[PDB]
Amino acid sequence: MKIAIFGTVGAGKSTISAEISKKLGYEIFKEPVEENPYFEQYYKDLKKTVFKMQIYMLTARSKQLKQAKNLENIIFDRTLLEDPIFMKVNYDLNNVDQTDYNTYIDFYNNVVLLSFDIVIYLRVSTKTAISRIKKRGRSEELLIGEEYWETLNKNYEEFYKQNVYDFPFFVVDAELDVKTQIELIMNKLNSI
Amino acid sequence: MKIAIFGTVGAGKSTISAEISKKLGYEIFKEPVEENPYFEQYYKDLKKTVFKMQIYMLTARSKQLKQLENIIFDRTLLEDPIFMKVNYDLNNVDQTDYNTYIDFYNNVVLLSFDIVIYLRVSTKTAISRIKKRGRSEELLIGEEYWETLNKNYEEFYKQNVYDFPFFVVDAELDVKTQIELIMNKLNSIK
Ligand SMILES: Nc1ccn([C@H]2C[C@H](O)[C@@H](COP(=O)(O)O)O2)c(=O)n1
Ligand SMILES: Nc1ccn([C@H]2C[C@H](O)[C@@H](COP(=O)(O)O)O2)c(=O)n1
Ligand SMILES: [Mg+2]
Ligand SMILES: [Mg+2]
Repeated sequence: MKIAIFGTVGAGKSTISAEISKKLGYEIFKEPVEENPYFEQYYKDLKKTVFKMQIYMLTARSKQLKQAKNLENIIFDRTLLEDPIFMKVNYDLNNVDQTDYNTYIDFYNNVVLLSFDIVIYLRVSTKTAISRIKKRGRSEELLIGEEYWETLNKNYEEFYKQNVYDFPFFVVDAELDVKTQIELIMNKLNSI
Repeated sequence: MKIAIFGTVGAGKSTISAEISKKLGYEIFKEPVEENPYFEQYYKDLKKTVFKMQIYMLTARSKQLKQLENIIFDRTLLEDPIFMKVNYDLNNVDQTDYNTYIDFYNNVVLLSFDIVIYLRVSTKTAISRIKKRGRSEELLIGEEYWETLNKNYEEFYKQNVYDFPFFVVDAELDVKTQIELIMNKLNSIK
C-alpha cells in the first residue's frame, strides 16, 4: 500500500500523513525542510536561489526513492510529481528565465524520471493555506509576498486537472476538521 | 567497439576523434558547444553561470547516452565532475553547491568503454590550441583556470588509472603520429 499525499504549502500534508501513519503503522517519506541547506536564504531572494533549490529537491526526492521501493507500505508527504509544479510557478512569475526552465524540464524527464495506490489531494483555498503557514509553517515562509502562494495553489489545481485521469487521485476537502479528513481517508483506504 | 576520448580543453579531442572516425567509420558523440545556450555568458561571470552550466551538461550527456555497437565519444560523463571540482578549488562555487552536484551526480545521474584515450598535453600547448582553434568565449577567462583544469585532469587519470582501460597519447606529438599510435592500439584489441 503506497500513499502519496498531495497539495500546496500549508494544506496539511505533514498533519494528515502523521495521522494516517498512527492509524496504519506506515513510515512517512518527508524531505525535511530543516536539513535543506538552501531553505534559509531561499525566500529572501528567489531569482538567485530557486534553480539550485529545485535541483537539490529532485536529488533529495530521488535519493529517498532508492529506499522507498524496498518497502511494501509507505506514506509520501509530497512526491516527485509536485516538484516541477514549483519550477513552473517561478517561471510564470518571471523568477527563472526560459532557458533555466527549459534546462530543468528537459532534465526532469530525460535525467530524473513511482506507482502509488492512491494520491490524496488535500484541496484547500489559498486563505486557509496562508493562515496555516502562519499557524504551523516556518519563519522563512512568512518572508515572501502572498501572490506566490496564490499562483502555487492555482498551479496545483491546474496539475490535478491535467492529470486527473492518469493517477488514482482522491480529493479531500482540506477546509474540513482534521478528524473528519482522517475519517474520510481511512474509509477510502479500507475500501481498496 | 566504444572509444572514449579524454582530456582537457584544447587537447585536440575533436581533431583526434574526427580522424579516428574517418579511419574506422564510426559516429562521434559530441555535445556541440554551439547549441549550449549557457556557453556565451559562461566565462564572462563564472560564479553566476557555472552551477547551471554544469547541470545542463549532465542533462545533455545523459540524453545522448539514450542513443549502438561502434561509437566514438568526444568527452565522457567521467570528465564532467572534473569541471565542477576545478571551480570549487577556485572558490567559484561554494561548498553547498558543490555538495549538491556530487551528491546529485552519483545518486541521480549514474557506460562501458573499450578504451579511454587520454590526450595528455601541457597547459601551454592547450592554451595556444584554444588560442588558434577554440572560440572567442574561451579566450575571455584568465589562464589560471586552464592550469587547474589541466592539473585536475592528471589528478583524475592518476586516481582512476586502474579502473578504466586508459591509453595515454602524448598530445604534444603531430596529429598524424597520434592517429598512427591510436590505430595500432585499436587494431591490437579489434
Ligand atoms: N519543489 C519544492 C518543494 C518544496 N519547496 C518548499 C516549499 C515549502 O515552503 C517547503 C516545505 O513544503 P511543505 O510546507 O508543503 O511541506 O519546501 C520548494 O520550494 N520547492
Ligand atoms: N563539464 C564541462 C564540459 C565542457 N565545458 C566547456 C569547457 C570547454 O571550453 C567547452 C568545450 O569543451 P572542449 O573544447 O574540451 O571539447 O565546454 C564546461 O565548462 N564544463
Ligand atoms: Mg510539510
Ligand atoms: Mg572539443
